[PDB]
Formats: sequence, C-alpha cells, structure tokens
Amino acid sequence: SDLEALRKKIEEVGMPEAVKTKALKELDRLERMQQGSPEATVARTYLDWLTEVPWSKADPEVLDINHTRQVLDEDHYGLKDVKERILEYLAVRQLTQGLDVRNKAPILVLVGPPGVGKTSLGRSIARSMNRKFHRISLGGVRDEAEIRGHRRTYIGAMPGKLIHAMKQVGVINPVILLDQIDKMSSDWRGDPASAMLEVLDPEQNNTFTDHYLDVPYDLSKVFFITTANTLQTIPRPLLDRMEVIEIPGYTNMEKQAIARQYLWPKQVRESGMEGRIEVTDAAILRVISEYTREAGVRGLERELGKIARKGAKFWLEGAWEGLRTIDASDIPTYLGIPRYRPDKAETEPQVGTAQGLAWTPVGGTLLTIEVAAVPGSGKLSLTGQLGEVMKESAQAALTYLRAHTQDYGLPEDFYNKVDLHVHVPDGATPKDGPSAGITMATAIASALSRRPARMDIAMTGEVSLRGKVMPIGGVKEKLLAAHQAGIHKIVLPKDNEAQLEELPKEVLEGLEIKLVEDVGEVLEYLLLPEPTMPPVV
Amino acid sequence: NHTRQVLDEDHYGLKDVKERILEYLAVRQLTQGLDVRNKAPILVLVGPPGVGKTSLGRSIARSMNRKFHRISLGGVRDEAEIRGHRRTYIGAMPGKLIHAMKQVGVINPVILLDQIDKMSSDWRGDPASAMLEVLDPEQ
Amino acid sequence: EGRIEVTDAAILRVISEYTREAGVRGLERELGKIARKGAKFWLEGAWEGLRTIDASDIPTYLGIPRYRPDKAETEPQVGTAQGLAWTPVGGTLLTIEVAAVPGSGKLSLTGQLGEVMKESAQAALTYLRAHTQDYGLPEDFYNKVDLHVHVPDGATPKDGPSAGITMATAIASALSRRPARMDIAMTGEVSLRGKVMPIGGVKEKLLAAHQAGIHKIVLPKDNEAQLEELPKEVLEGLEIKLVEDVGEVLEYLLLPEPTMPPVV
Amino acid sequence: SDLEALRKKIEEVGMPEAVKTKALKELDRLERMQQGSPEATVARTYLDWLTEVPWSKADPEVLDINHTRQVLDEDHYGLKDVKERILEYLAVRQLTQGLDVRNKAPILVLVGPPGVGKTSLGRSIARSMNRKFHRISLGGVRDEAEIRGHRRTYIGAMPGKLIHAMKQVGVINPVILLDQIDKMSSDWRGDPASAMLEVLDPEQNNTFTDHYLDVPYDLSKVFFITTANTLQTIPRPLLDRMEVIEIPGYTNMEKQAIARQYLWPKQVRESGMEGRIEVTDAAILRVISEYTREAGVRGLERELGKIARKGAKFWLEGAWEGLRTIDASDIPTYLGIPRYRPDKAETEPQVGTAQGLAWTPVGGTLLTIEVAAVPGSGKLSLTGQLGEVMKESAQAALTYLRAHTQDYGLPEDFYNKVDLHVHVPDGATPKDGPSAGITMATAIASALSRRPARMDIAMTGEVSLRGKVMPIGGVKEKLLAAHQAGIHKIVLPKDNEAQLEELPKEVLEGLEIKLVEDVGEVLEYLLLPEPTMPPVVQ
Amino acid sequence: RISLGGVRDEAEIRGHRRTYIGAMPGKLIHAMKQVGVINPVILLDQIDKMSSDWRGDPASAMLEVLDPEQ
Ligand SMILES: *[B]([O])([O])[C]([C]C1=[C][C]=[C][C]=[C]1)[N]C(=O)[C]([C]C1=[C][C]=[C][C]=[C]1)[N]C(=O)C1=[C]N=[C][C]=N1
Ligand SMILES: *[B]([O])([O])[C]([C]C1=[C][C]=[C][C]=[C]1)[N]C(=O)[C]([C]C1=[C][C]=[C][C]=[C]1)[N]C(=O)C1=[C]N=[C][C]=N1
Ligand SMILES: *[B]([O])([O])[C]([C]C1=[C][C]=[C][C]=[C]1)[N]C(=O)[C]([C]C1=[C][C]=[C][C]=[C]1)[N]C(=O)C1=[C]N=[C][C]=N1
Ligand SMILES: Nc1ncnc2c1ncn2[C@@H]1O[C@H](COP(=O)(O)OP(=O)(O)O)[C@@H](O)[C@H]1O
Ligand SMILES: Nc1ncnc2c1ncn2[C@@H]1O[C@H](COP(=O)(O)OP(=O)(O)O)[C@@H](O)[C@H]1O
Repeated sequence: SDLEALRKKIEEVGMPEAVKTKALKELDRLERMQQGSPEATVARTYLDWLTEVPWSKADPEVLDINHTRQVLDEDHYGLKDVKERILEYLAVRQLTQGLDVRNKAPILVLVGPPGVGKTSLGRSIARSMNRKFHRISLGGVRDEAEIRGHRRTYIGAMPGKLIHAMKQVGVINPVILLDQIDKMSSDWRGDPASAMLEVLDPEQNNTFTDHYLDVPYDLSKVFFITTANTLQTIPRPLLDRMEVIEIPGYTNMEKQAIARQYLWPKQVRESGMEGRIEVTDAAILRVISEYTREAGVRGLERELGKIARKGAKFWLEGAWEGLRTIDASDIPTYLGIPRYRPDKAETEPQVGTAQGLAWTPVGGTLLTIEVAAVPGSGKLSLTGQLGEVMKESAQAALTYLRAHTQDYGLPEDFYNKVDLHVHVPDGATPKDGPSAGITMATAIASALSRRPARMDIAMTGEVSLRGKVMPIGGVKEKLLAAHQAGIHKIVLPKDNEAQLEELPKEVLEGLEIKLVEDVGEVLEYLLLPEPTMPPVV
Repeated sequence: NHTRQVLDEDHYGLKDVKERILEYLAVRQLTQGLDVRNKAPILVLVGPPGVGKTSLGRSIARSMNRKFHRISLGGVRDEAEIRGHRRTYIGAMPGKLIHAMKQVGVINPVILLDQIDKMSSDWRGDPASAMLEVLDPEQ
Repeated sequence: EGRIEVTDAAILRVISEYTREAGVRGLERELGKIARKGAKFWLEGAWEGLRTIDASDIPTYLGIPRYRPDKAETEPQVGTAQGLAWTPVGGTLLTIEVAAVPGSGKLSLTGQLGEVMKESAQAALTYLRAHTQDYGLPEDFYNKVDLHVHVPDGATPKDGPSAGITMATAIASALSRRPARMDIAMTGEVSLRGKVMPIGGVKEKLLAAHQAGIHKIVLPKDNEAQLEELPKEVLEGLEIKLVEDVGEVLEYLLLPEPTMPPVV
Repeated sequence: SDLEALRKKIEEVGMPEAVKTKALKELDRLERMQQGSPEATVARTYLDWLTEVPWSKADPEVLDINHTRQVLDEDHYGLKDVKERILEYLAVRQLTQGLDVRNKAPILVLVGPPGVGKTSLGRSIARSMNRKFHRISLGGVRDEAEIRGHRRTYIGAMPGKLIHAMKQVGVINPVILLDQIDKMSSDWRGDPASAMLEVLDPEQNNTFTDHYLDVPYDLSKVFFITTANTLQTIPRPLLDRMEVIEIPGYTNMEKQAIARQYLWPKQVRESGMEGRIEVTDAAILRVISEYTREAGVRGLERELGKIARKGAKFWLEGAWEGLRTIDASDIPTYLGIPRYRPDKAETEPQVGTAQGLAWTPVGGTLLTIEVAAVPGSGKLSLTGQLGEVMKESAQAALTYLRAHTQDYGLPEDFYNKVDLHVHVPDGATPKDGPSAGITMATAIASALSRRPARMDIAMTGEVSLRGKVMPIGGVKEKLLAAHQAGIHKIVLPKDNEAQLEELPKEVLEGLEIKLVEDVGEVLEYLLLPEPTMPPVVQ
Repeated sequence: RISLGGVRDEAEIRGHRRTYIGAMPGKLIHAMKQVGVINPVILLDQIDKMSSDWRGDPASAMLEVLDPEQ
C-alpha cells in the first residue's frame, strides 16, 4: 500500500546509501509486524521522520557584504557599531569559503537586555542571505534529551529539537537562532550544554548523531546565531568558541526613531488600520517616558499595539473619516492614566537621600537609597531586602564615616547616641551587591550632617575603610537608565574610566561624568555646604 | 456594534474583558483583506476552572452568526487522536476535529477549543505538535 | 421546577456567608444543595404554590454561616488601623493593632508576619521616630516604651509591604492617643521618607472593602491608573483619597484631640 | 492449551465490541512473541488483568427504603441525627435514580476521630442495598500514579487502587469506601486528588481509566462512601463536591450503651465464650474510664476484647460449672493496674494556672497551662514545645495585660522585675495554635495578680490585642473532651455561638457555656477576688 | 518456614506460569510439598521486608493466600 508508495518516496528523496540500506531493512522488517502493534506505530513513525528531514535539498543563497550591509540598514535603526561589527565578523567567514579548511564556526552570541532586536537581526541576516530562518529557544532546558533525544526504544520517544527544527525548515541550510542560550538549567540530572558542543564543533558536527534517528546527520552548512542577556551563565566550553556582539539597549531618542520607522507603522498595518490613524512624535515620547520601563523596546511595541488595535474598534463604531491623528494629550484616552508620571524626584536635594543605579540582565534601574538618623543607642537597621554583601558595604561606609568625624560635618558622638536606618525601596524586590558603596555613604552623611544632598546626580562605586572608591561593573547598562530617567550628571570610580569607551558615543556629551578616585570627593560634589534641619541632639 | 450588543445581552459585567475581545474582533475585520498581512493571533481565554470560559465563545458565535462547536483537548493522548489512526488496519476512524468537523455541516463555522494546556504530552503520540499544523494558515 | 425560588439578597447571602472562592463552582453546589433540600422538605412534606426563600430561611437549607461577614466596626479606636489584603481567591479586609506600654524600645511584631512586612513596620516606626514633634508624639518615646504590632488572626500567615501606611497610622495613634478613624481603609507602601509607593491587587482590595460596607479609601497616586478596572457602579459609591505622601494620611485619619491619658 | 481455551472464554465476559477487538489484537501479538519471553509474559498479565476486571456482572440492587433505616438501628447505638442525615441523603438519591439526569449526586464523607465507627456505618449501608463491600485506604499517597496507574507495556506498571478494588470486588456495582481521603500527600510526583475528580465527577467517571488499562471503565455504576478525620486537609476541589456528615465522639454514658449492647457480647461471641462469661455494667465503666483516653470506642473494643481472651484462657485452665461475672473489683485481674486517674485534674483554685482545650484529627484533649512569676528582669520564656503561633499568642496576651495594670490591679513595676515562664505539659508533644490566648491571659494574670484561677472551667478563645476575643476552631471536639474529663463549665467566644447548634444534645445537656466577646469577662469570671500568695515583690 | 526476604515479584507466592521447566510454583506449594501434609503450621518470616517494584505486588498475592474467603 502507501508503504509501497513509501518505498518509491524514500528513493526519490536523496540520502546517503547507508541510510537507504538501513531504511529499506526497516521497511521490510516492518511488513511482517502485524499492523496496529504499538511497535508497528513506532517503527512507522521513525520511517516517516527519516523521510521528512532535509537530506539533500538546497536553497539559493548569497553573500554580498554590501548588499547585506544595505539590508541591515533597510531593517534596523542605528546600531552602527553593532552593524559594522557583524560584517567585520561575517567577512572572515567569507575567506573560509568552506575551504579553510580549518577554523570555521567561531559562532556568534548577541548579548543584551531583552527587547533589543537580537532575534530581529537574526531574521534580517537570513533573508539577507536569502536563506531560511528558524527560532529554537533554549530557555531553562534541563536535559540532554531535548537536543540529542531519547532512543527510539523508550516511551514517548522523540528526536531532539535539532532534528525537529530541520524537518520543519524544509531545507539543509537555514539560519538558526538559539536564544535563551544562557537560560539552560545545568546538569541537575546531566549536562545538556555538551550536546550543543556536538552541534557547534565544525569537525564534530558533520556527523551529528541524534539518538531517535540512528543515522549521523550533517549540520556542516547551517549558520548558527545565539542570544543571551549575560555571559555569566554560559559554560566556558561554549563560551570560548563565540565572538561577542553587545546590543545593550536604546535611548528615548533612539527608541522614538525606531518607533516611527518600524514599530508604529507595523502595528497600524498589522491592525488593518493603515492610513486612518497616526501618532505625533510628541505622543510617542509620552509613550516611552510614561508607559514603559526597560532598556530595549519590547514594551513600546506592546503599548503602540494597544493604541492601533483600540483605533480599529473606535473607527468601526466609529468617529472619523481620514486621519484622527494623535498627540500627547490624546494618549491617556487610548492608553490609560500614565504609569510613571512624576514629577521626580523632586531633585531639590533632600536629607538622607542619595541616588544610586543598579542593573541586571533585563536592564539597569535607577533606585533611591534612604537613611534616617534618629536619636537612640547606635543601633543600625538595614531593610529593603538587602542581600548580605550590600549590608557589609553599609558597614564599610558607616565605619569610614565613623573614623573621620571632624573632616566632614558629623556629630562626634552618634556612634553611641543615634540609630541609623538604611532603606532602599521598593520593599519586596531583593537587592544586593557592593557597587553602591559610596552612595550609602553620601546618604548617611546627609542624614547625620542634616545637609541636603543633590538629587540631579546619580552615582556608583564601591568603598573601603581607607575610603577608596573601587571599580565596579555594569557601567553602560546603569548609565543608559540614568539617561532615560532624565539624569545627566553621573559619578564614577576612576578605574572605571575605561568602560566609558564601550558606551555609544552620542550620549557621552549628554552626560557629565565626574571620576572620583577617593570617597571624600563624592561627598563634596553631592552635599550642599549649609544644613537645613536642626542637628539631631 | 452589533456584536457589542450581544455580550451586554448574554454576559453581565466584564466591561474590560468585553472590550478586549472587541478589539481582537475589530482588528480582525480590518485585516481581513489580509494579503500579505494575516497571520493573526489566535485567542486564549485563560481563567481559573469554574468561571464560564466557554460561554464567551457562544456569545461571539451568536454574534458572528456562524455555527458553534466545542471539543476538549486536556487529557488527550494521540496524534491520530487528532486525525485518523489509519484508513484500514487499526480499529480506526478519523477524529477528533475531523468527525466533529462534520458534526456541524458548514465550512465557515466556529470551533472553540479548551483545556489545550491540559492535553497529554509525553505519555505518547504528541498532538501538541499536531495542533500547530492544525491552526497555522501556512499548510 | 416551579416548586421554589430565592430572594436575590438570599443569593447575596449564599455567596458571602457560604462561598469564599473566585469561582461559581462553590456556588452551583450551594445552589445545588438548596434545591435538593427542597425535595426532602417535599418528600418529608408537600406544599402547593411557590415557597420563596429570604436570607433568613437559608440557614435551614443545610446552611450555617461557615464564612462570616467582614462587616466592620466603624467607630474609631486607639491603636488600630483598617487594612486591605489580597489572596488568589479574593480580597480580604484586615485590621492592624498596636500597643503602647511602658518599656525600653523593644519592638515585637506578631501575627505570622513575613520578613518583608516586618521591615515595613521598621521603616514606618523609624520615620515617626524622626517627626515626633510634628505628629504630637513624645519627644523620646523610643527610649521609654516597648511596642507591639499585631494582625489577627494568628493562624493565617501574612507578608507584603502595602501595609506600611496602615501600620504607621496605627502606630501613630498608639503613642499619640488620638483615635484613628475606621470609616477608612488603607493600602500603601511607605519609604523611610514617608513617600507612598504604588501597590498591587487594587481591584480585589477595594471590592473586598466595598462589600465590607466602607466607602472611604486611601490609595497612592501611582495606583490611580488602576481605578479603571472596578465597575462604575462600585465606583459611584467610592470616596477615594489619593496620596503622594504619608503625612497626608495621618492628618486625614487621626482624630484631632487625644482621648486617653499618656503612658505615665 | 486451555490457555488457548482461556482465550475463548474471554469473549464471554462482555466488553463493548471496541474493547473486545482491542483485546483480540493484543492477544495475537502475544502469540507472535517468543512465548515464552519477557514481554510475552507481561502481555499475558495485562491480558489477564484486562479480561478479569468486572464487566457488567452486576448484582441485584436492593432499593433504599425504611428498611435501610433499621439495618442502621441494630448495627449502632445512638447517632439519632447522623442516621437521619444518611437516610435523607439516600431519599434524594432515589429521585436522581428517578433519572431526571442520569446522575448529579454529591459523594459523602464521614468525619470523626478514629473509633467512632465511620468505617462500619458504610459497611452496614452496603448491607442495606445488598451490595458487596470493599475498603480502600487512601493515606498516605505521594503519587497521583497509584490511583491512575502506569503505562501498559512500560514494561514496569501495575494498574492501581481503583482497578484492583473493582476487579477484586468482582461485581459492577459494589459500595466502595475511600478511607482516609484526607491523608493523601499530593506532593510530587503529582497530585493524586486531581485523579479522583475523574473517578468522582460522573462526567469522566463513566469514561476515563487506568493508564495500565487502555480503556474506559464506567465507574458511574459504583457507589462511593468516604472517610476522613478532619475536613481541613481535603482539597477544596474535592471538598466542594461532597456532602458532609459529622461524627465527633461519644460521652461516657453513650459509651456504656455501645459497650453492653454491642461491644461486650460481640467479643464474647468471637471468643467462643458465649454464655460462660459476663461483665457487670459498672465493670464496663471502670474499663471505659480507667483504661482508655480516646474519643472513639476502638480503645474500648480492644480492652473488652482482652477480657474475653483472658476469659477463655482461664476457663480452659479451669471451670465455672458454670457462669462467671466480673464487677469493678475483679477487673485489674484481667487488665492490670489502671494507669488513668479517670477524673480529674484537681479542680481547685490554683495560683498561676488555667484550663485549656486543644484538638487533633485524633481527638480532643483537656490541657493545663502553667505560668510562674518569679522575681526578675523582664524575660519571657515559653517552654512546653510551643510552635511559633502559640508563642506569639502568649506575647499578644501579655501585652494586653501590660496596658491595663490599673484595671486588673497587677503590679505596675513588673516587666523589669519579673520573669514569666509559660509551660504546657506534657513537654514531649508538639503543641501550637492561637485559641489559647485567653487561657494564657488568665494564667499569666493569675500569676502576677496572685489570685487563684478557677479550674472547674475550661476555655478556648483567641485574644486579639485590643482585648477582643476571637472566634475559634474545633468547637465540638474540644467540648466533648471536656465532658469526658469531668469539667462542666466552658468559656467560649460569642462569635463561636453558631457552632453550638451542631453539638449533640447529650453533651449540650451536661454543660454550661459562657459566651464572651471581650477578655475582661474571662478574667472576671475565672479569677477569685482576693489573692492567696504575697505579691511577687515589695 | 517460608522466607519472604526481599521477595520482589509474584513469581513465588504465585507460581511461574508454566510455559517452561525453568518456571516453577510459588513458595507455598514448595512448602506444602516438603511437609507431607495439608495442615502444617507455616510461618512466613519477615513479612514486612517484601516490596513490589517490578512484577505486580506480592502483597496482593499474600492476601489471596491468607483470605479465608478465597
Ligand atoms: B552594584 O553591585 O553594581 C549594584 C548593587 C546595587 C546597589 C544599590 C542598589 C541596587 C543595586 N548591583 C546591582 O544593581 C545589582 C546586581 C549585582 C548585585 C551584586 C553584585 C553585582 C551586581 N542589582 C540589583 O540589586 C537590582 C537590580 N534591579 C532591581 C533591583 N535590584
Ligand atoms: B500589600 O503588600 O499589598 C499586602 C500586605 C498586607 C496587607 C494587609 C495585611 C497584611 C499584609 N499584601 C497582601 O495583600 C498580602 C499578599 C501579598 C503579599 C506580597 C505581595 C503581594 C501580595 N496578603 C497577605 O499576606 C494575606 C494574609 N492573609 C490573608 C490574605 N492576605
Ligand atoms: B486552638 O488553635 O484551637 C488550639 C490552641 C491550643 C491550646 C492549648 C494547647 C495547644 C493549642 N490549638 C489546637 O487545638 C492545636 C491544633 C491547632 C493548631 C493551630 C490552629 C488550629 C488547631 N492542638 C494541639 O496542638 C494539640 C496538642 N496535643 C494534643 C492535642 N492537640
Ligand atoms: N534597532 C531596532 N530597529 C528596529 N526595530 C527594532 C530594533 N530593536 C528591536 N526592534 C523591534 O522590536 C521588536 C523586539 O525585538 P526582538 O527581535 O524581540 O529583540 P530580542 O530578540 O533581543 O528580544 C522586534 O519586532 C523588532 O522589529
Ligand atoms: N455507635 C456505635 N454503636 C455500636 N458499635 C460501634 C459504634 N461505634 C463504633 N462501634 C464499633 O466499634 C468498632 C470501631 O469502629 P470503626 O468502624 O473501626 O471506627 P472508624 O470508622 O473510626 O474506623 C467497630 O467494630 C464498630 O462495630
């Protein structure tokens, strides 16, 4: 029957003769098996899978850097450094031309907060080379099985993703993007990363061997791109064989540009609402500042989506012909009362308040740090779900201030006559780390001093007893947030000067960066020199 | 506007939900011309068991005036559970949408699907994959 | 079929006193029970016509109140503050209580509070420790009182930081003796500065409070954005106060002249 | 062979053709296989399972009627109301069997400590309908897998609790008792309780089935009864679907009647000592009180049983001609020295101590709380193996007293000068909960006040910090245990008022209940007017 | 004395289904053969130890053997 037709099919679909041999034996050895036998079902499915996966099929594929250069420009805004870097990479892969005949595939990672376009570029490249794009995501995958699969024997047996992807793509040479590269839970039963190496070692991969199939399969052609939010969660073996591109977020201007060129028209068009609605640029700036909080734009698309969709509903009811076009005042109508309306800080300096920034893979945030000096016995209380390493920095900061009673404007006997409370809202979300060493020191002096502190400035650094600010991480991520926030007057450890080169250059003269090498200078810059409140006694 | 009427008619309360459906639909019509544009979202009506997720299906169907039929995925084990096991030589038929597909005569109807979250996965014979084929306009 | 029916408030009473879930499913059953207890009533005995249920008649239909009204004690008290909480099932109205007793600044927080909530009591105590004169507190209560903050019931476990302001209100009326109004219910987070942060689960709390029968509320500005989720009909009878700062709350709540002698 | 032959019979039993055909298929495969080879043998085992599971081999369902009422009356003493409720439940069942819908009934659970004869009530209802009877005890099951069972040719799989029971039962319509429903762990691997809903909602009840079986079993035909010692650990998805009948325990005078009418001559017949041995009515009592601290009769059954055993051994060593009867005097011969002062904890004004109640699914317990005021720095120690919430209850109770020194005339200077120790023996048993607030308010207040506290009253309430006294759990269970212990006064929060209407009159008749909404009332009621010990200091 | 130590599967207790010589009857029958007679005391040592992992659960078998009804 259709199995006889299947015999004809297997041949038509080109594949190595060993595969023919194995497959034909399977076919023959099946007939006998009486149909409906669970074994029968399983054997048949294997046959079917074997036939559907792209063995020899080809796809017209091209590589002009310049043509591709144009495309990337065609489908993305800015990212000049990031764009150029890609071609600089891509280029060398051109020399290999297969044919190096060694040293191919030092593969890519795209790193940055989510919503920064990483996958979109992937999608852009693979059309740029007029070849197929597929998304395999590796988020929190706990097992090897997922990649190299479980043997055909066991119940609910299925080939790994890698095979799954290849059937579905329909050809032997697509761009494949493995994102959530670093969201792999690891080796809790066994290492699954390994199987990846099997995937991405050029020598190794030519005969990639899934387990559900019993045929080595070849992934030699495939192009691989990876995505991640940080590199601290990749095993080193993968990590040593990657070239790193960082796409670390956009700024309100960069976002506003992106929105009108790409995000706003898609959503109008997507909505079927083309030509009946539009937003002012002024409006959009309202959407960035007051409805979203993130480094990369995957909030703006979501909100600009809400508007476009609302519009359709409205019009059919409905109340326009031609454009209703929108501006700021017209936003809460579509989108609801603003989320982040302040009014901040106010920046009119306050007593025992200092502005610190913080970051994580999903982005950098701007968080305030508050201290209260109250009369009491010298008990210190540290709330805000502070981790322990942060609590030690309170101590270091507090202890530095303790020794230098005179130099700064401190009461000389707080240590046994006041109690400090150091708080860092919000209450729920955990916070840790020592990069906000100085910033607790500035807050504490204000409290004790009674001297207000500047709240235009937002600052970062670590502190020791000696009083030396020390280098710290996440400089670009944090400073973006300052910029987005509407802060334009940073503070930084000297030894973190270097990290400024990685910043996109435009912002740099949009930011005033004081490099401090010791603590004293932070305070001086931040503390007004006449106190407001009466001292605590 | 017409479909706006029903929901008020059949379901009480739920302004927000009532709206959010409405926008899905509205945007539906506009896009209808849909070339090359319609790869439109499919709807989920997430809710804790015991607050009439299904009715809102029927409120629409009446509204859209096309037939209504429902089928329950959760506790589903077979790919051939979603298409005939085979023509002849298993004890066999075509189900589970297909037969039920001809329960209501028309080509244009509405099906609603529920407890897709709950359907059997590893136990055997994935249909969870089958569905993607099942819904995608592409094939 | 035509044998029996329920007064609509009587339904109101089944929901409230016999249901505590998000779902209908509790309801159907209860509604289920009534009907088939009609039959034993009708198998026990026959009646001609329609027997019509009012709230009071419900308890005989397998009823007892096995949940009970959150209806509140409106008259003001000293060392208490209304509060709003939220569970996946629904929104609860909880009350907070504080004690002013002779002591040495020891602070106890009981009622199975969680670490985050506890911290909310420390932030709020510390903020009041700075502004004593400003709220009419003793200049140095901190040195000569021990203080205890309780949220009954004891069995049920609690957490979250949206309570700060309620605790602060409670705490203030503890040391000052000025009674704290209990028309009003408060959900708000507090910074050590006395700023009122936004909070979560706003729909459920106010509903919980509305059904309680209090129509006066406090809430952050930041949370105003989320008053578009409550149905209007609820909103018609809601006296919301929006606050950017905690001092705005105490002035609004604490009655003008104290009622009880100081600690001694 | 007849192993072929067995094949032939397998048509006999009566699958729907669907199941029959499926069966035939697997049987063929079986033949194919090495036969005998490992998979072949497991195939045989499935085949056997599959075939011998009960398919439409029902037995005549006797009807409900008054009669079922009377089968109850002989098999148990008392339970006036419970029986009615059982009966009333069944009346409705008929109409549902009048078939307005096929079925929409609620399953039921019987809740009471161990020994109250839940497990046998159902036994004697099955008898009412002539239906076979089978018990499944569900506690303690980690895994949803036991109820559902495993894969068919996994290879390693057994079907599970329902199939075995059913298959065993051998009929289509047996009664089944799901014992200790409330003890299912619901951990990972997965949650069994969910699995039940299929079992117990008709909707799936009629279709779905064990994972080892590959075919629906109509469990609509079965009749289900449930058993639990407490309602709080039964999943609300499960709880919502049931109708509850509550069996709390027995007072001593009831316990005598169960004992003489039912448990004494049951064991006597079993021992084979019928009419050669007998026990005095006041001899049973000594058995009840001196030899058993428990809320149900399993402990009585066990010791009355001990008399027959010793009764039988003795005879064979000897003789009456003759007839032997035993009164209080002649019991410790049979059992031993008693090991219970039956009544009482000494019910006299004691300084620093109060009488509290507590409970478990196991039963209720009287419990005495002790406080010592000893001069001090202001330290609280909370011995007695008190879980956290109980300690916190002691604090909140202490605070209210701290506020109101003037009112209850405690010493104003205590908290610097006085260390309070709160203890709740026995010390080796974990105790916990807020319903003892007032009891510690009383106990502590007596300790500083120096006024004895009445101990003819037992009490339970939670003391909110204002002083309010808050409604409370397990009312019936704590009140019963207080009858048995010989305390006949109870302090109880007002808001607990409703739960009294569900007290057996028997208990209700013997008690005085004070309802308090505030905690002055307690201290006013319990505390004697003038102290009996010089104050703690100065 | 029958010894139920780590008795794993109903192969004993309940006999091997007789499709080869290698297969043999459950221990009980081995027991009843050795003692001449039908009424010998039998003691099943270590009843707690046996567990049911792979081939049915012995305990079920044991119930049948010890159930006066069946
Ligand atoms: B610092 O270590 O670079 C900084 C610590 C910090 C100080 C003050 C307020 C917030 C954070 N780190 C972060 O911002 C940390 C990440 C971290 C922690 C420890 C060591 C290195 C890096 N991020 C957060 O704590 C955070 C981020 N976003 C929201 C809330 N908290
Ligand atoms: B607040 O953070 O939104 C609030 C804290 C609270 C309010 C009133 C009384 C005690 C605590 N949180 C809650 O409502 C919490 C649940 C919660 C906690 C953290 C984050 C989100 C939500 N509510 C409770 O703890 C609780 C306890 N018992 C019954 C109902 N809710
Ligand atoms: B109360 O919560 O109903 C009560 C308080 C109490 C008083 C005296 C001794 C212990 C506890 N608790 C109990 O009844 C508890 C069980 C409990 C705990 C928390 C909430 C509800 C119920 N009972 C016991 O601890 C206990 C100990 N030993 C024997 C019997 N019960
Ligand atoms: N630089 C950019 N220019 C234009 N569009 C962008 C840019 N970055 C992101 N987007 C748009 O925002 C959406 C989210 O980007 P996405 O590809 O999901 O990024 P990531 O994969 O890093 O989350 C995409 O649909 C993309 O079109
Ligand atoms: N009220 C009663 N009247 C007569 N016999 C009873 C009564 N309560 C219990 N029994 C007997 O005592 C024994 C213990 O009851 P049991 O069914 O084990 O209780 P449980 O349901 O808690 O397991 C049973 O054998 C039963 O015959």
